[PDB]
Amino acid sequence: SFSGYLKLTDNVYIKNADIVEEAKKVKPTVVVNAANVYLKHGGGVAGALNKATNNAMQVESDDYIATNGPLKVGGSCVLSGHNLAKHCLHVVGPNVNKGEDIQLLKSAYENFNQHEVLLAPLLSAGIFGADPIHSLRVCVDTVRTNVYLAVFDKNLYDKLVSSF
Repeated sequence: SFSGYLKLTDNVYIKNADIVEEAKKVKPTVVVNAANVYLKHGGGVAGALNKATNNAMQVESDDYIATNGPLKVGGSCVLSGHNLAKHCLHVVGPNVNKGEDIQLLKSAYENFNQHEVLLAPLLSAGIFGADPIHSLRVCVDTVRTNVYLAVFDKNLYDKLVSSF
């Protein structure tokens, strides 16, 4: 199961780890992707997870979008986890760089409550432009299921832990 995590609360755990490497090691039931509404997995966590699937995540996602249209900001969909997990929960946090309402971050985290345990990144962090300290606080105050957060950047991980 999950190893090396620091316990933040009853249900939230955190580790300085590459979520792709973490997923390959653990093969969790659910890995969360930091998705956009078009499921275009170009960069950040999405680009890295998709590259690890040899683009199979993108091919599956394009078919999903062709059938269903785009997701909502704050919404999600469950697709295959490919070689990374049983399932991938594609969750769209607001992208502050695209001018999206930061209050949609709580709605985005609410999607995690439909899964008993998840491996996840901090939503709206990284290239999505939100403050990761704020994302962690919203995560802790919204998610009630067991969430194992992988924070790629060591300096950010230390700042998140030391300021919690």
